[PDB]
Amino acid sequence: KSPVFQFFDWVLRGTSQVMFVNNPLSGILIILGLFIQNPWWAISGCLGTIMSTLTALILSQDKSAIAAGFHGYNGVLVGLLMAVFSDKGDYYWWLLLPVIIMSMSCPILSSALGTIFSKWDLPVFTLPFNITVTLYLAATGHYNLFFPTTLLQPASAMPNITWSEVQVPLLLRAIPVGIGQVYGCDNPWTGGIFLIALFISSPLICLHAAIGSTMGMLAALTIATPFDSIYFGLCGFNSTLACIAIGGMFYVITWQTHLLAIACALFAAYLGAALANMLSVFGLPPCTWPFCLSALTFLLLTTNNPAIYKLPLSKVTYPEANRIYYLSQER
Amino acid sequence: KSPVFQFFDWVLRGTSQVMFVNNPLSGILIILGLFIQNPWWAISGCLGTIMSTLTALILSQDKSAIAAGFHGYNGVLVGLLMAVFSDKGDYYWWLLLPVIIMSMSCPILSSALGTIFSKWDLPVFTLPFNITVTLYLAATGHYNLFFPTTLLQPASAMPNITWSEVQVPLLLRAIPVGIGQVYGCDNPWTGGIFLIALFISSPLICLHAAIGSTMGMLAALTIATPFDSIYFGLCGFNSTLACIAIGGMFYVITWQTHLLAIACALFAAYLGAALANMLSVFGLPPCTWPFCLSALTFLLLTTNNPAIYKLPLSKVTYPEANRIYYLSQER
Amino acid sequence: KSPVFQFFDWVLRGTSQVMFVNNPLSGILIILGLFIQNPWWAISGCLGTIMSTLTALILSQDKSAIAAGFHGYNGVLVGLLMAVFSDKGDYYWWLLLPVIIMSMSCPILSSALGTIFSKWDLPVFTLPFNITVTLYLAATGHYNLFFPTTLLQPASAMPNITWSEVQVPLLLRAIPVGIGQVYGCDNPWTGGIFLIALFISSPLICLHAAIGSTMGMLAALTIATPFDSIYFGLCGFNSTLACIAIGGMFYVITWQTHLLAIACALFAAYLGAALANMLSVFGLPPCTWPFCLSALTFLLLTTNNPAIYKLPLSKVTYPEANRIYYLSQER
Repeated sequence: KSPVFQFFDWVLRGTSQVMFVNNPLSGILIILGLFIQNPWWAISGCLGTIMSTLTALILSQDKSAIAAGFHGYNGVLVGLLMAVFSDKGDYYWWLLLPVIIMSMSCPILSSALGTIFSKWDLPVFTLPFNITVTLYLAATGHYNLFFPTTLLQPASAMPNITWSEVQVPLLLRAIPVGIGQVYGCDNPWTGGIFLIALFISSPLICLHAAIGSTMGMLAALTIATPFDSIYFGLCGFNSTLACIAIGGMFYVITWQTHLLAIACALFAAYLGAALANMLSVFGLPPCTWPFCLSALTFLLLTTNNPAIYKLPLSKVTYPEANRIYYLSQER
Repeated sequence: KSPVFQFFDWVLRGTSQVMFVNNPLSGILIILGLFIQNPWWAISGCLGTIMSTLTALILSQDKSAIAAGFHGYNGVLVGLLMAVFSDKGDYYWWLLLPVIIMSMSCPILSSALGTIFSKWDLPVFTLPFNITVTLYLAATGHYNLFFPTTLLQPASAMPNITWSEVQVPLLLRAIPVGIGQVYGCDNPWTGGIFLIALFISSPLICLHAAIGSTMGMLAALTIATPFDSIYFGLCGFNSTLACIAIGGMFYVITWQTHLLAIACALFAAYLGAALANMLSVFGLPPCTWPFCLSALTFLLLTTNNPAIYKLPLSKVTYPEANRIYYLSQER
Repeated sequence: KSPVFQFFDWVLRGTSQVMFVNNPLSGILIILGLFIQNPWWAISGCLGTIMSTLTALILSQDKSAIAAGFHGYNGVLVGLLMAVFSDKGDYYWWLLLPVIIMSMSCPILSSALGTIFSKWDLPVFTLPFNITVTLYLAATGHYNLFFPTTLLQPASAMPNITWSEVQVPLLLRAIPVGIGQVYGCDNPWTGGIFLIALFISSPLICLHAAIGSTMGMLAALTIATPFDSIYFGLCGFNSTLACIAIGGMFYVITWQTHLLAIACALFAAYLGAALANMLSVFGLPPCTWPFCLSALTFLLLTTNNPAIYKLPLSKVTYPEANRIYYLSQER
C-alpha cells in the first residue's frame, strides 16, 4: 500500500509493544486510552513514537525489526513521562522540542545495548527509555528555567498508617490502575482498555499482567507502603511488566515457569521500593528500572530442570505460539 | 549417611566459605563465635544459611557446588546484617519473615551473575549479598513502620582528631576485630575464634587475613579516619577479604603475588572510605562492595610476568593445594 | 639513545594523548600551557604522568603501548584534578603523596577494563581516570582533615538569568576555554596553545575539537545554564572529547560520520548536565564521565550504511592516516 500507511502501521505496532504485544488494533486501543487520560500526554507520546521510529529510518537499520515496532515503543514512553513530570501544566508546546531531540537517542541506545546483550541472547527491554528519561530529568530537574520537573524528595518522617481506614474495593481497583500506570495513566478506564487491548492479542499475557499487578499491589502492603500510593497503581506497574516478560513471552509457559513469573513479579515489586527511595535523593522517579533489572536477572538464571526453557530471541512472538513452536520442535 | 546430616554438612561448609575455606569444623567454630557475639544474630544468620541452601535445592542446581557450600555463604551474611541494622532490638521475631523471603534471592543472583562472569572465568564473590542487602535496606530504610533500620547519614563537620589521645594496644586489637567484622561481629574473641577457624583450615589464608586487616587498619590512619571507627574494625574487613582473595586463593602465591595482595588490600581499604561516604547519602552502609570491586579489578589484570598466574576456577581449593597442583602441572 | 631520554619521550607522548594525539612536541606545548595556567598544577600533573608510566614498567606490561603513551595520559589528569579540587591552596606539597599512591592504580584499571572491552574491540577512554578520581574525592571529601576538597553542592533555587546581560564575545571565547578545560585550565591562552598543539599534529582533530566545544557551548544555552559556567568552559569539555573521538579517530571520517560526531557531542553535552547534577549530591564533580559514556554508546552503534565504518583498534593512528589506510584497503 501507500508508504505513509506503512509508517503508521509501524507506529501503531510500536505503540502497543510496551506490553510485548504486536497488533495495530491493540495500539489503536492504547492510543484511545491515552486520549481519555490526558489529550496532551497522548499527543506528546505519539510525537515521541513518530520521532523514535523515524530516527531508526535515518540510521538505516534493519527493516524487519521496524515493522514489528521494536524501535517505536521506547519513544511513546519518553513522551508520556516527559509530559507527566512537567510543572508547566497541560499544552505547554515548548516541551515538544526536548521530546523531538531526546527521542532521537532511543534508537541509538537500542542499537548500542543490543550489541552488548547479543553475547547472552537477552532482549533489550526498556533500558534506552530508562537511560534517556533519567538523563533528561537529571539534566533539567525541578529548578530549571525552561522545563522544570515536579518536586520529588526522599522521606524523613514516619508515615501514619491507619488499618481501620483502608477500603477493600479501591484496593482491588489498583489492579486496573496498576496496569494502566505502565504508560503513566492513573484512570481506571485506561487500565481497563489496556486489559482489552492485551486480551484481544493473547489472553495469557492479560492473565499474567493482571496477576503481576495483584502481586505488586500486595507486595507493598508487606512493607507498610502508604495507601495513597497503592491506590494510584505506582507500586504494581513494574511487577506487571516483569510477570508478563517472565510468564510466557521469553520462557515457555509451564506451572513452574508460572511460579517463576510470580517470584519475578514479587522481586520486581520489592526492588521498586528500593529504587524509588534511592533515586528519590536525586529528585528522580523510578521509571521501569526495577522491571529491567528483575527481568534480566531472571532471564540469566540457569537451571537443570528440563521444563524451564529459555526461548531464543529469534523465535519469540507470543506465549501460545511459543507453546505451539516448542511442542512442534520437540516432536 | 542420613540426608539431614548431609544437609547440615552443607550448611556448615557454606557457613565458613565467606573466608574461602571449606570445612565443617571451621563452620562450627564460626557459628560458635556468632553465638558469643549475639545469640539473636547467630540464629538469624543460620536461618538465612538454611533458606539460601534450600532454595538452591528447589531451583534444581548442580549438586557439586552445593556440597562445597557455594550457595550457602550468601545467606548467613544476609541474616547477620539484617539483624545488625535493625532498630527493634534483640529477638524481634518478625524480622525472620523478610529473612525467609529475601534470602531466597541469593541463589537466583548467584546463578545470574555466574552466567555473566563465565566469559571471563571470574568468581562471584559476594555480589548476590551486596545487591540483596542494598535492595532490602533501601526498600525499608530508617523510617519504615515494620522493619526500620539504623540511621546512617553523611558527614557535615570537621572531625576533632587528637593524636595525643590514641592508644596503641587498642589500635593493635583492631586486627582481630577487623577480621571478625567481616561477618558483623565486633567482639575480639569472635575475631580470635575466626582466626583459629582459618588457621586449622590453612595457615596461609590466616596470615593473609591478618596482614589484610593490618593494611586496612593503617590505610585509614592516612586519611584521618576517626579513631572510634578503626577500633571497631569497620575500616579493615574489606581489606581482609581482598587480601585473602588475591594472595593465594585465586593467584598462585609468590612474593610478587603477595605484594599484589598487599596492593589490593590497600586499594580496597581506600575504596571502602569512598563507598562509605557515597552510600551514606542513601542511608545505606558499605557492605563488602569494596571487596568485590577490588577483587574483580585485580583478577582482571593482565601481565607478562610469568610468575603471576591466574588459576582456573575449576581447580581452586586452597593456597597450599594450589602450589602443589601448579608445581605438578609444570613438571 | 639513553634510557632516560626514552622514558621522557614516553611521558611526553603520554601527556598529549588525552587529545588522542601522539607527538612529543604537542606534549611539550601542552606542558607549557600547563605552566602558564598554574605552575603547581603543572608539576602535580607531570608527577602523576611519571608515576603512572613507571607503574606500567613495574607491572611488566607490553612495551609497544607504553611508547605511544597509553598508560601515561591517565596520570596527568589525576594530578591535575587533584590539584584543582584542593582547599589548601597552591604549593601544598603534602598533596603529592596521595598523587604518588593513587596514580599507581591507573595502569591497573587500564589493564582490567581492557580485558572487559576486548570482546567488543572498544578503546578504554578515561574510565581509569574517572574511577580513580571519583574514588579519591569521595574517600577524602570536603571535610577531610588532611586533603579537603572544594565544596560542591546541588542546586535548590531558581537561577536568575538575564538575557540582556549576556555578551557575545566572551561567549565566543568559551571555545578556547572549553577545550583548555579538558585538562582543567580556564586560561584562554592555554586553550589556544592546546589548539596549536592539536593543529601541528593533525588539523582535522583540531577542527573537530573546535566544533565540539562550540556544540557543547550552545547545548547549555538550550536548558538555561548559568552564564558564569559557560564562560568558564565547564559545559563544553566533554563535548570536545566526544567529537574528537567520534569524528575521524575511531570512525573513518565522512560527512555522515561528521554529523554523527556532532550528534555525539550534543548527547555528551546534555549528559554532562545530568551527571553534574546527580554527582553533585555526593559532593563530586563531573569528570569526563559524560565523554566516556557517550563515546562508548556511539561506538557500539551498528548500522547498515556502508559509509559509517568502525576502525579496528589495532590500526587507529589519526584521521588522515585512517582515510589513507581505508582507501588503500578498499583498493
